[PDB]
Amino acid sequence: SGFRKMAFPSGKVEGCMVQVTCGTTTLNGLWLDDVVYCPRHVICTSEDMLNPNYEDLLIRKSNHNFLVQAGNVQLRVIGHSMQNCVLKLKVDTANPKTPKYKFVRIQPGQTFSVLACYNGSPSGVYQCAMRPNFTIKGSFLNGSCGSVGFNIDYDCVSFCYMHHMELPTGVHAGTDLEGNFYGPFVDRQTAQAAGTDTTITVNVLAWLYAAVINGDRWFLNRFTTTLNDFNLVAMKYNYEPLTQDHVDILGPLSAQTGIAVLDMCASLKELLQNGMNGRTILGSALLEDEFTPFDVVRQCSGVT
Amino acid sequence: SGFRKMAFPSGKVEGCMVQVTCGTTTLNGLWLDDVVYCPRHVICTSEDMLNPNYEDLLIRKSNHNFLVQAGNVQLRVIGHSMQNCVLKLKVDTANPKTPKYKFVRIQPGQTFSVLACYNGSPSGVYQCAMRPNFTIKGSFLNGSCGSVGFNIDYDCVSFCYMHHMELPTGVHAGTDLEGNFYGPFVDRQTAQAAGTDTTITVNVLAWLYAAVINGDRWFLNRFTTTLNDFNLVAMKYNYEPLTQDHVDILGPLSAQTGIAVLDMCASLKELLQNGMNGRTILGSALLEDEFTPFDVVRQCSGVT
Ligand SMILES: O=C(Nc1nncn1-c1ccccc1)[C@@H]1COc2ccc(Cl)cc21
Ligand SMILES: O=C(Nc1nncn1-c1ccccc1)[C@@H]1COc2ccc(Cl)cc21
Repeated sequence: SGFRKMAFPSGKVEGCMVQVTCGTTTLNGLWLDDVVYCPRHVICTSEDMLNPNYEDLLIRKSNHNFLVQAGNVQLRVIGHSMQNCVLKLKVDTANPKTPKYKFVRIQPGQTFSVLACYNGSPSGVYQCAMRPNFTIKGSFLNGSCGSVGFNIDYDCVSFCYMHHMELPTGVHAGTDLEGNFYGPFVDRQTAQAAGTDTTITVNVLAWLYAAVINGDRWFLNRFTTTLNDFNLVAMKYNYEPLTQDHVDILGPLSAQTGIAVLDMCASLKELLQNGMNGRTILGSALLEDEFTPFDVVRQCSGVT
Repeated sequence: SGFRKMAFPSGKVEGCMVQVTCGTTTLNGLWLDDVVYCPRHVICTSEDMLNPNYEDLLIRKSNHNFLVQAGNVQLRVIGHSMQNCVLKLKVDTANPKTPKYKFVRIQPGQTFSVLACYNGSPSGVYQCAMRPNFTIKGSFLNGSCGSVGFNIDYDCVSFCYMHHMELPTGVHAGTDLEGNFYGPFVDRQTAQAAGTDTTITVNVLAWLYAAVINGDRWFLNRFTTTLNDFNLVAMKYNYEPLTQDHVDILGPLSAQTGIAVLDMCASLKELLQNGMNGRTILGSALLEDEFTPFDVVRQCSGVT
């Protein structure tokens, strides 16, 4: 037992990280087959970022202006194209370490691992969730752009995120691997404010089930509630509305613990109204919302 | 910016994970060069665990009774020996993916990454700290034994921990890579209670410096304190005593932020006495103690 914020093993993604340099700007790229994917803002100078016209800036660039380095070896660029906010650099060598992969666009509330990189080299790995305001709360310094978010299904890596920027508020924004930003964010150095960061209710419930599976049961109460009554309390506390789909998703956790989803909702309702009273749940003094029901089942079963 | 509980990239350690089976027991092994390291309790039946005599149980085992599998290929065992609580299985093939490595024995308060494995396959990676009572608060299910804790210095992996067991209290115990347990624990299914789990004070301070570097400054106060006055408060709150060595270690963080260590100690003193008052620091409602000053500097500088 024990419950930890766990990331997927990162080896498969480490084998794909490369350094992309254009002019004086250096960031990370993801090398899959004979294509290197990187944020398009690699072609900008800090002076361009204020109001960049990427199509115009790109006309000034040729295959030889994009320097791609994997380890200490230089890859030859034989083509370049812009797809939304990402650049695809066709190289002459297929990545020999290319894992089985997919490009997916995740929904808010979904979690993923981030392999934070600098100059194409891995720095660390941590677990994130796509917030309901389409930002992530990462750990990203200057040069981390191009680091990716991913999930693993046995041996297939699903790439879901590519890091592009930090907003003035310190939160992070980026795209899926087709270059489309999550949320209303643009790759421009301009006033961009995030919307309300609500709590991912279904994930809090999944984490409450993980706590009961791990022996932390103090919060379990004698009450029950309805989806409508629960959602009235949830909206008041900036919690996402809970749907019958979320109740269904929690089904296996409800089955394993013998605690009906609506009973767990009433326990959570009392936690919101009464607070934690100086107590902890799985060593946390706040309600954790960055474990999906799938992450909870996965960790408590030992999927490899 | 942003501050996350970050583990080291795990690829280098994934390339070393193997499955070791003896009789009906299957656990994980670490394959470095032509040696596979695993917990010695692999030779026990659940019935033996109550009071095992490892030297006697080992006499009944031969090289061919230890089945080592790396991926889907079987390694040939040409020798076996017991070193403290670990078995070293000499195989006929050196691990081609052996990274540069060291075996280190860490001190309490030190952090490390865990690559949780099942049947020699990686399940996930998370960040731990060796508690001052020599336990770890991991996420380990049956079969996770043999999973290792490690740190990375550029390209050299320092293996510091091998998982062996869970105590009745749900906390975890294990050895360094020479088979010596951290703490007073024995690899036996017997009543083993951990001592006081105190907070790692120097790590809390390092995390308070990480918060100031990341903009969370609400807790900074107008006061200062002395090591003796601070330690009187710290002992009352089950915090580890702070030494001049810890003040020295925090030196670079103090230099970067312009906040003297003793001023940060007075801020922490007030947090202990007055509480958080419903507030958060780096999104946490409790004081985090599982980032060393080195982890803070590393994350805030982007070491790869
Ligand atoms: O945000 C950016 N990079 C970054 N990535 N993670 C954190 N930060 C960062 C670190 C420190 C301070 C500020 C930001 C770059 C710089 O300014 C822009 C403007 C637009 C874009 Cl698309 C990208 C960027
Ligand atoms: O603790 C053990 N394994 C394990 N590793 N992580 C968590 N657990 C675990 C999971 C569920 C329940 C209880 C334990 C084994 C089983 O019992 C013993 C007795 C002695 C030793 Cl040295 C090892 C073990």
